[PDB]
Amino acid sequence: SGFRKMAFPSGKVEGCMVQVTCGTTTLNGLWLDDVVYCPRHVICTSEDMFNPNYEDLLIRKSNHNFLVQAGNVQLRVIGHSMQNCVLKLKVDTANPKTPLYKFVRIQPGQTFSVLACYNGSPSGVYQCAMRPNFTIKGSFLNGSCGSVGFNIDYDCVSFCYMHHMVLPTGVHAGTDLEGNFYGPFVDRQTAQAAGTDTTITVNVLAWLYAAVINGDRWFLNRFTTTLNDFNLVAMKYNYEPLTQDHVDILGPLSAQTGIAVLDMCASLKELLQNGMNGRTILGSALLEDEFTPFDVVRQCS
Amino acid sequence: SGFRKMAFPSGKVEGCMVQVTCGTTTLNGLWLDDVVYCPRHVICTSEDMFNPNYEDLLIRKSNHNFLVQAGNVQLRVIGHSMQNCVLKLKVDTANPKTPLYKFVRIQPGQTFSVLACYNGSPSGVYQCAMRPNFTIKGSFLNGSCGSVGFNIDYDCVSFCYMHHMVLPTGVHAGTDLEGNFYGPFVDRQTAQAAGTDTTITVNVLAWLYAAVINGDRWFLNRFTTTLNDFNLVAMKYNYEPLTQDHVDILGPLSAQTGIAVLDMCASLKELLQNGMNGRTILGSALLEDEFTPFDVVRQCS
Ligand SMILES: *C[C@H]1C(=O)[C@]23[C@H](O)[C@H]1CC[C@H]2[C@@]12CO[C@]3(O)[C@@H](O)[C@@H]1C(C)(C)CC[C@@H]2O
Ligand SMILES: *C[C@H]1C(=O)[C@]23[C@H](O)[C@H]1CC[C@H]2[C@@]12CO[C@]3(O)[C@@H](O)[C@@H]1C(C)(C)CC[C@@H]2O
Repeated sequence: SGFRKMAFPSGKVEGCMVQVTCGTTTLNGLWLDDVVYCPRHVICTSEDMFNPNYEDLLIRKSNHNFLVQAGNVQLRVIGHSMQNCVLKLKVDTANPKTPLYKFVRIQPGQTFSVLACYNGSPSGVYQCAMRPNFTIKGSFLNGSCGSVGFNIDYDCVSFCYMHHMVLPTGVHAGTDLEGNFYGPFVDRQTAQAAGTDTTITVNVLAWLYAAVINGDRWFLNRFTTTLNDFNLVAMKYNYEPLTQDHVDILGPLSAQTGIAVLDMCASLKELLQNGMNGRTILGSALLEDEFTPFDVVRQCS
Repeated sequence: SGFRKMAFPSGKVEGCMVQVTCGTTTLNGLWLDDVVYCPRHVICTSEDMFNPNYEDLLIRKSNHNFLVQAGNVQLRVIGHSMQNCVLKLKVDTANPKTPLYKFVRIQPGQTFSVLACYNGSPSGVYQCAMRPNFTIKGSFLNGSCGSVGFNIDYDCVSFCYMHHMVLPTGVHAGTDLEGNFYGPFVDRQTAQAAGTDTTITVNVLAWLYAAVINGDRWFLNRFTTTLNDFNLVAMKYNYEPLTQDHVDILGPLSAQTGIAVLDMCASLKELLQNGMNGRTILGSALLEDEFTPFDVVRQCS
């Protein structure tokens, strides 16, 4: 028994976090080999943020206007460029703590860990999901901008996220490590509203599989259903449609539990139409959608 | 906005995790300076666990019967002793990655991060609370025994927990780093049932303060109450009694929000007697008790 939202161990990323200052603005950067990555709005004043012309603003910056601090060591900047919405600062020292790594752009619904940092210093780690509307429900006060999200496979860190903005709703928007935003958001202080935040159906089903593996079976019901009939119900409840790809990703969990995916869909259906009547699943009074099928296999096999 | 259960960055502890084998039993150990700490039941066979005589079982073990592996480096054991329920293995090398650290014994209700490990390898990090019945609702399959729980203050790791057992209920029991169990549990495969798992009232109140800080105010009601009158209600709902010490620990949150502790207690009361009628607080459909007052200050000031 025992199922926890778990984040990845953060040590490999802790060794890459640095502080980046340009003028009076400071935020977090990511130091890998001899490049530091950070949000380009590090070059903006609070007044620039309303309508930045990043090209024009960057023209007025030289290598020596970028202060990069790694602990107490200060790094010498020998070059700078803009890639989409990320600033790349070339430094004269390769990070000795650079882990094996790749830059990946994740899909909505996939999960990752964020190492929340302030002024280059790691403060906390938590697990979250890329919401279907490409927002992240983070924990970030002023100063965590530039914090990164990642997954770890064996000894390789896949960086998938860099926090750039807090929207007026308080939710977060960011980019991949090539500087391309997830979703329609931009690095400007302007009206930016996110679409409907739907529930990640394939993740909810994975979590129901984890509940069964852990002894929570009360919601296991006696009906089955069809993919079209289920999506009919899912659409009404602002759940993402389930595809056959999702059914196939759930394959290993159906095999471990002997519960067919459509049977699980019919129990989910009943839960969406009836509620939980005051009972809990895995200690939660709502359906949880920040576990992917792989996360469940990771923690339940 | 934004409030997440956050764990501490784990890197300082990742550098201390090792694998400890005695005969055919392997588990996680903690390498600090030139001592490795691990559950003494590493010396037990599956059959020894029903009624171990640890003194007699340890007599039959020499330094060379303890295999300690740190990554691919194997450490030379030059001594061994038993301290309560923890085995201490003296090795000939001080861990170069030893962080500043202390051993502390925490109170029920306090929180800490667990770095779940398997065979010496970090696999995940999560935040939890010492339950008032001295259990931990962990995520630990066979092999995570010896995983440790910790808090970090600046650059100092306070180790407070070592996972030793899974009880028949699936919940976890462990020791502090001096080898003394939290609660009445013992390192033996026998009937062991935990007491009532009450809710940590002072933590629930801290979390309600975090909700107010984050804009969730619907539960803020118009009543007040008294400490005796509140504990009357808390006892009925298997909530821990609130003391004046708890009121004083909540002092900074009452000051930040302008909401008197007894006012918050009266809103909690109303929630315990009425439920939440289907609405949520900070995205949760139940009251959350794994945030201490300090955790909330950490993430909300
Ligand atoms: C790093 C982000 C952040 O903290 C910002 C923005 O969302 C983004 C860059 C600029 C930051 C602000 C504007 O809104 C923020 O949410 C906010 O935290 C910052 C304040 C505190 C308002 C100061 C100005 C700055 O431009
Ligand atoms: C490390 C713990 C663990 O995994 C144990 C016990 O709770 C404790 C030491 C011994 C382990 C067992 C007995 O119960 C466990 O929960 C279980 O995981 C172990 C099995 C798999 C049953 C094998 C025997 C061993 O003694």
